[PDB]
Amino acid sequence: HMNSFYSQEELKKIGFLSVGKNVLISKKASIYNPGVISIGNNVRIDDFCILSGKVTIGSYSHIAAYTALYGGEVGIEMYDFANITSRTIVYAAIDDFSGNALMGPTIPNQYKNVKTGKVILKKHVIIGAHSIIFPNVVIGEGVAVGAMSMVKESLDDWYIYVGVPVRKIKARKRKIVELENEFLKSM
Amino acid sequence: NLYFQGHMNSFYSQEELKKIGFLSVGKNVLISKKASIYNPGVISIGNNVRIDDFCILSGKVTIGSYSHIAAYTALYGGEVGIEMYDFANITSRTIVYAAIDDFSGNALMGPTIPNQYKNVKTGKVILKKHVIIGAHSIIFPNVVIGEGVAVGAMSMVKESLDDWYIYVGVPVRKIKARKRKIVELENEFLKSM
Amino acid sequence: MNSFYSQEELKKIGFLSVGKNVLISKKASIYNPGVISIGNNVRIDDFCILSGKVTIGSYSHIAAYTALYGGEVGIEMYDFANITSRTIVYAAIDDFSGNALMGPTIPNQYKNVKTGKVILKKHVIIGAHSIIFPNVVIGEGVAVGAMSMVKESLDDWYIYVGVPVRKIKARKRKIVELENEFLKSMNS
Ligand SMILES: CC(C)(COP(=O)(O)OP(=O)(O)OC[C@H]1O[C@@H](n2cnc3c(N)ncnc32)[C@H](O)[C@@H]1OP(=O)(O)O)[C@@H](O)C(=O)NCCC(=O)NCCS
Ligand SMILES: CC(C)(COP(=O)(O)OP(=O)(O)OC[C@H]1O[C@@H](n2cnc3c(N)ncnc32)[C@H](O)[C@@H]1OP(=O)(O)O)[C@@H](O)C(=O)NCCC(=O)NCCS
Ligand SMILES: CC(C)(COP(=O)(O)OP(=O)(O)OC[C@H]1O[C@@H](n2cnc3c(N)ncnc32)[C@H](O)[C@@H]1OP(=O)(O)O)[C@@H](O)C(=O)NCCC(=O)NCCS
Ligand SMILES: Cc1cn([C@H]2C[C@H](O)[C@@H](COP(=O)(O)OP(=O)(O)O)O2)c(=O)[nH]c1=O
Ligand SMILES: Cc1cn([C@H]2C[C@H](O)[C@@H](COP(=O)(O)OP(=O)(O)O)O2)c(=O)[nH]c1=O
Ligand SMILES: Cc1cn([C@H]2C[C@H](O)[C@@H](COP(=O)(O)OP(=O)(O)O)O2)c(=O)[nH]c1=O
Ligand SMILES: [Cl-]
Repeated sequence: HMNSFYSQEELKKIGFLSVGKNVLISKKASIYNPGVISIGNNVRIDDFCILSGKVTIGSYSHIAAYTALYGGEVGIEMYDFANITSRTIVYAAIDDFSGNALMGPTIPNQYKNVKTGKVILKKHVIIGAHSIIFPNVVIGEGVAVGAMSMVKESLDDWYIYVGVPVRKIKARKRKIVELENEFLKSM
Repeated sequence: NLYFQGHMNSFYSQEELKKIGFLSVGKNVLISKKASIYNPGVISIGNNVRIDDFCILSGKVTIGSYSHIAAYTALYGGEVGIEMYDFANITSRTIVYAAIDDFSGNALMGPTIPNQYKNVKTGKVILKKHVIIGAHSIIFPNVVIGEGVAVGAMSMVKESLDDWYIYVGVPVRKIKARKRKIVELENEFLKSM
Repeated sequence: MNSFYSQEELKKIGFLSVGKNVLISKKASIYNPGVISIGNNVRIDDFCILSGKVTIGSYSHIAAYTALYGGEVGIEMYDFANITSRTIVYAAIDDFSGNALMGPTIPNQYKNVKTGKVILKKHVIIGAHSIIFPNVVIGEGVAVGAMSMVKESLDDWYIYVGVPVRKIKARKRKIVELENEFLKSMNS
């Protein structure tokens, strides 16, 4: 009733590819194939998140509650100061919706048409709540995507995007870069 | 170590499945221990089914065979029921309701209020063969989703949908026909068993 | 059958206050119950998160997956308010503009958190998969539809839909007549 996080002790026992310092992971999150999951320093991952398969997170990042990172074999990577708000999904693989293929994990590979590609969230990216990020996209440096937004293509740096599928609505301010430097100085 | 630490998968053993009390459960059935199943005596499931973490199945729910019910998905079947036919699949974080309250302001609402004061709209939800429901979608009561229909991510379905079309939006609109190459694939895949 | 805590388990949780016929999932998360007040006849379902200052009245259903982050300012729901599944209510959020660093991994002085009490008045219903931002008063009798986003207070007795929401029709007031009927039948 205070917090649900693993102790540093139990964290070491999960078997992550790598795990940094001050990492707070919820016991109510699911972690599958931790040997291909790498986490930097100062990371928080909240209840009912799912990390599955190849996932790489840097430093100063919050993965809020209910968020699913399906990294598959090609991987999802987040850079430093990226953050994901609650209930987001990031897929590195998805089934073909068109009608040209059978679908999903109960069906063999030879009948499906899985679309796959590494997803990267560059530095300072923020993903708004209830959003969905499709495979093989780079979310540009300093990009913000609004709540309930859907991204199927890579996003140009330093813009704010909204909607389903997203469209660009205004520049993201770049004062956070100064703040990053100021913050890192003080440390 | 990994398997027993809970970091390979979360599914019940087949021994455990039997102890849950499903009306009917098939072979090769993988259900997360982190899903919630309420009133398993009215729930039945065919063969080759996977139901992921944090799903909820409550009340009358019938799933056939070769179906994935992805993580966070809730199926509230109540007394009227939700049925999915074979090769139907539902992506993450979908909700299907066989009953909802009246939003108009003409009735009181939800499970803390007695029924005489409510005006619950109920009706069976059927997803026919090869239906795919994209992530973060909502299906409302008394809806038939026709054979081969695809609903896009973040879509809301309040009416029955025509077979073999793709629909998107809130509420959904028809955008293009679904291809039917899958009808061949099904035949070819079953023909090698 | 059901996942609710017993009366005995509820009292071990430590709520600032908790009423009778309160049905709370064991698979929900409650953080800082010390600042959480709940009235009578309340149901909170699987995979809910209530964290920080949250006050709920009576005759309210918080459906599954719903997160209420009250932080320090608080979230408050008045009687007969209800929240359908997978809603988020935030009493604080980060500045998205690019003028401020973001989130719990960063000290306050580099961030620009907007904070303010969120209030849902009597007979409010929030449709599934919706988001309510800080410092919003949802007026008495408001319905917001599924997949709504609400960034600003909403006028009483209207139905709103969309992202961000727009007012589409009046909500009917018969529900107040039913409220008084129901309450009357329960006192005599
Ligand atoms: C994206 C966002 C930052 C934009 O807010 P803003 O800069 O104040 O912009 P506005 O509210 O003026 O909207 C500008 C345009 O975008 C639309 N819009 C804003 N947010 C949108 C969204 N999430 N989806 C679709 N459209 C949206 C507005 O309707 C407006 O459209 P118009 O020009 O056609 O009128 C904000 O709406 C948002 O989505 N924040 C998400 C917060 C969150 O998820 N937080 C959780 C973690 S701390
Ligand atoms: C529905 C879907 C298949 C359509 O993709 P597509 O056939 O490539 O079509 P496009 O991307 O060209 O979109 C066609 C139109 O529909 C709109 N659209 C596409 N997807 C939409 C959605 N999910 N919601 C609302 N509108 C959508 C597009 O904006 C475009 O509109 P326009 O005609 O006004 O320009 C795809 O966008 C989608 O939603 N896939 C869901 C995948 C998923 O949820 N997967 C889970 C894991 S396996
Ligand atoms: C909001 C709601 C009550 C409106 O239903 P309705 O009064 O029957 O109205 P309609 O279906 O005619 O829609 C009116 C307009 O709103 C739009 N609309 C309806 N619901 C919408 C929604 N959730 N988001 C965005 N637009 C919506 C319609 O497209 C229509 O637009 P138009 O006039 O431009 O054609 C209903 O659509 C809804 O969202 N219900 C949510 C139920 C739920 O969440 N339940 C779970 C717990 S019991
Ligand atoms: C959301 C969440 C919170 N908590 C605990 C740890 C947090 O320090 C505390 C408050 O979190 P939260 O309510 O998100 O507030 P803040 O944004 O101010 O950190 O509750 C968890 O343990 N797991 C969770 O999933
Ligand atoms: C999503 C999820 C995965 N898993 C485990 C078992 C899966 O075989 C493994 C990977 O699943 P997933 O990451 O969905 O990959 P794929 O689409 O390739 O099957 O993770 C669970 O146990 N429960 C879950 O809810
Ligand atoms: C959704 C849910 C149901 N249940 C149990 C108790 C409920 O009475 C039962 C059926 O609930 P539900 O399917 O929500 O139906 P209704 O609206 O008719 O109450 O399942 C839980 O214990 N926790 C849950 O989160
Ligand atoms: Cl969710």
